[PDB]
Amino acid sequence: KPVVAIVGRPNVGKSTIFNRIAGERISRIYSSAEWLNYDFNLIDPFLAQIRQQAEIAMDEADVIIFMVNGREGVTAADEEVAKILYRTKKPVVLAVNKLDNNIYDFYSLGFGEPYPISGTHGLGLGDLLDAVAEHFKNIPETKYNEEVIQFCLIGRPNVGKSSLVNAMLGEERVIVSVDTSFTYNQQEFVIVDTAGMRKKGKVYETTEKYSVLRALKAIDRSEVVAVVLDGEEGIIEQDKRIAGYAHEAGKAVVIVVNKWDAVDKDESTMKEFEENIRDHFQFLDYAPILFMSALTKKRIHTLMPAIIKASENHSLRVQTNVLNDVIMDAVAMNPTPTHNGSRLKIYYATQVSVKPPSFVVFVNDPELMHFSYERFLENRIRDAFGFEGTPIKIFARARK
Ligand SMILES: Nc1nc2c(ncn2[C@@H]2O[C@H](COP(=O)(O)OP(=O)(O)O)[C@@H](O)[C@H]2O)c(=O)[nH]1
Ligand SMILES: Nc1nc2c(ncn2[C@@H]2O[C@H](COP(=O)(O)OP(=O)(O)O)[C@@H](O)[C@H]2O)c(=O)[nH]1
Ligand SMILES: [Zn+2]
Repeated sequence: KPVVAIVGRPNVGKSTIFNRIAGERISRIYSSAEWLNYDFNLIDPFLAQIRQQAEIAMDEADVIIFMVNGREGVTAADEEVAKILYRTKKPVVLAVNKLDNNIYDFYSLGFGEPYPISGTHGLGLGDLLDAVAEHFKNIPETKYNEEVIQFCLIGRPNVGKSSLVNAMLGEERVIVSVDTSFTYNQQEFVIVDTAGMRKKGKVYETTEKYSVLRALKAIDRSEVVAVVLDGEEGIIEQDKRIAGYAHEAGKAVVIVVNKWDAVDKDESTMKEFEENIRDHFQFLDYAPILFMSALTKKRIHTLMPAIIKASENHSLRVQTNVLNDVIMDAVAMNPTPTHNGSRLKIYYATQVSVKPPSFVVFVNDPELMHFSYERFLENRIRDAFGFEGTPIKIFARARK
């Protein structure tokens, strides 16, 4: 059922690896071999023909193996493959072939951990396939075009979720075509699981636990999550746990306060509500807070742009040289701590993934990096690049 593709410039050993992991052809496409305790299927100038084959993988596969040649190091040819493979939200696992038994900066290709393999004698193959297979559980049931931005609204019953959607969809900039499809400024969007939020009126709400769980599945399926709070009734414990789940899952978040028409708006009421939110949702300092009214339509026009902005940052891919300049600047600004007699050293940093943006800093010892300092590095990356609306992950790793 899961489909796997091997992509890379010619002469990296794709065919050799393919033939090994491929069993027989199917009633074009191949099933995985018997020697594998994993069940899946396989799919079979310079730029022109790389681009075509890469775009077949990005179109047909669920997981892509990006293969390079360990004997050569990173070629400029490999770099153009990488640049093309940035175009997909589909998981890419990096395979460094022809290492019959010294992996550095393949990281530099920006897909994180390289997996050293050998078509020769299956060395490193267990690890590669484990990494490929980990992504299987996350393969979407409902599959939309890559261009589509999927998002969801969540919040307690009668916050105004249905009302927001309708006001939003009633805008001049929108064309509407279990999920709801539409375009805004001609960009394709999907609101995940709009059936779930409109199940009231069909059905009495006897408990909230199924709705909670059903909302977590929509979050799993989304890239941006709109956490909608009730301006009138204020914040509650249920709001934090779900927002907590969204943040933990690495989703872009925007916080929406609805029913703002119904609040006794003194000059400072908004700032106070903003501060209250920051205090209760301390893990969402990246998420912007939008005040609006689904009823009077005040500031409804600000929602979509925030969702767009948050989706962009969520999938933002930084250039390495700039990233390293930013981290050096930070260490120069704020020298690294000493943890039990030894000082932390940072050598290099690269982005390893998007959605959310994740970075690996190579260090002396990941133990010596305090969480506070990791938080400090996070803030300087944000200062430099923006990243509003999305969490970022930072990992310390030992060279070697
Ligand atoms: N040393 C070594 N050579 C390999 C390995 N895998 C493939 N080759 C050789 O590298 C060349 C490329 O093989 P092929 O599978 O056709 O690569 P492709 O161009 O990516 O399809 C062939 O001559 C293979 O014999 C490997 O793991 N180690
Ligand atoms: N004052 C005010 N009432 C609202 C607003 N949005 C929704 N409501 C009301 O709150 C109730 C809940 O609306 P609904 O969209 O069904 O909540 P949902 O469960 O989140 O979908 C309805 O009576 C709405 O008329 C708003 O912006 N201001
Ligand atoms: Zn310490």
